Amino acid sequence: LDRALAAITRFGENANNVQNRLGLQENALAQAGDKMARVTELAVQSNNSSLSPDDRKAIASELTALRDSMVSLANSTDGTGRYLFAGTSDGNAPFIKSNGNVLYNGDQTQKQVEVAPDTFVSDTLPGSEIFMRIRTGDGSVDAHANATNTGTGLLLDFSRDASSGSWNGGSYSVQFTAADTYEVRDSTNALVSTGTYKDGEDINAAGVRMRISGAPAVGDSFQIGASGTKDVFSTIDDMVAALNSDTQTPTQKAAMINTLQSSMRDIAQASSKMIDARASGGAQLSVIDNANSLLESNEVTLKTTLSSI
Repeated sequence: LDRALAAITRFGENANNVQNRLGLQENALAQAGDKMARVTELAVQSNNSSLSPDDRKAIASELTALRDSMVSLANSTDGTGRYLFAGTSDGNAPFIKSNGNVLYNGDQTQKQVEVAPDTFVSDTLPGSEIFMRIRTGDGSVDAHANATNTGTGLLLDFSRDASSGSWNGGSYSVQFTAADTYEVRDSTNALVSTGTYKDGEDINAAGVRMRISGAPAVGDSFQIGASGTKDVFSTIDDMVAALNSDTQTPTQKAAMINTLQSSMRDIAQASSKMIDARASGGAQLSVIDNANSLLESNEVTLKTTLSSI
């Protein structure tokens, strides 16, 4: 009897504890989702290349405030002051500022909480899985205008492309040998193909594709390869720093817009990760309800057994 009663007491406490934490997580991430939606909107506006330096600086200012509030939300606690987004190292704040970057000092472990016999409900997400471990580009491939380009070539978009072959995961460089001519080269600087450039026409090779507009100069290049991972705070920081740049020449404007288009892509990926994280938090709420109703059936059996004896 004593072992059975301890079990149900434990189930009741476990259910209440995980229910609280999951509720505070939904609140925190709802708030973070609103901020993330405003960051997304500002990223879209940042890609309006007609904005004044003054308009850009306003957007940069707001993005900085949003980034800071996101850090505070990432350090949310549960009302025993245990951190929500630190995994199992929930005693010290998991998101810490170092040299203009945000570091994650929590762990990767998501706790499973027994709410009924053999029936587990996940506790809150480790912060790494909301804020840090975010793929760039389109999630699969990423591409950038080279930082040293002297022309006005915009990288408008890119993707995997089943038409030019099955992409092997490798990196490639599209390099202009003339105003209207490019070469595509692999990791080893070896020639894969050449092509004629026309504004907005797809450049296709090696299982990947890109679209370029404007006027690339001879020697300008564009790199394309596997996506990396970048935390959302760095993505916002890099967008802010780009917006604050001077754009006196067509070349400088093109450099900023390339950087801002890339930031926006990476932001789109961070937005998708937040959607998913938020959604995951609701998925097991019916099991908590079921655990709670089973516990109500236990009240009825306890009360009748108590009355009998």
